[PDB]
Amino acid sequence: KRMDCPALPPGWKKEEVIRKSGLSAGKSDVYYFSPSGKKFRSKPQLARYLGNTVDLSSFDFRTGKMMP
Amino acid sequence: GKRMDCPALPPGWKKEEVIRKSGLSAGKSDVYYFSPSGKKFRSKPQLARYLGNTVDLSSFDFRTGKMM
DNA sequence: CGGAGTGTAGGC
DNA sequence: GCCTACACTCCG
Repeated sequence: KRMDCPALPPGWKKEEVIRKSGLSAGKSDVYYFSPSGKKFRSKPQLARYLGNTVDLSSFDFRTGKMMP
Repeated sequence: GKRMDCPALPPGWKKEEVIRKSGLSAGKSDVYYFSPSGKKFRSKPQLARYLGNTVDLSSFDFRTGKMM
């Protein structure tokens, strides 16, 4: 599932992957992809990439949604 | 490279550490193991399978070659 | 040597 | 005790 993520700029996509095994079996990891395709696995990695082009203070990494 | 006797596995067992010379993981290493026959092992689950019940590798640290 | 998938420390 | 964030494995 490579989903657009409306609350980021155009081209940015979100993907949620189910862990198949280990002690976190059934938990999920959320990945984001830039228009170029670079993969991001956290909020600060995403903030380091984006800088002041986007405010991410209210941005929920898990859901891809801004939190009012 | 250098196979050095790994005193924590049965006798005849050699370890070898090989530095990655470039790319993103430049300067990390892969650790390899050799049986007496000289089969190369690249992981802890593969080493466990070859050995099964004959050796308890639960406390075995694959990277260092020591117990834990 | 890469990198998807899992381990796991530390903040909470 | 749970989650975030990123290190590390393992096998291609």
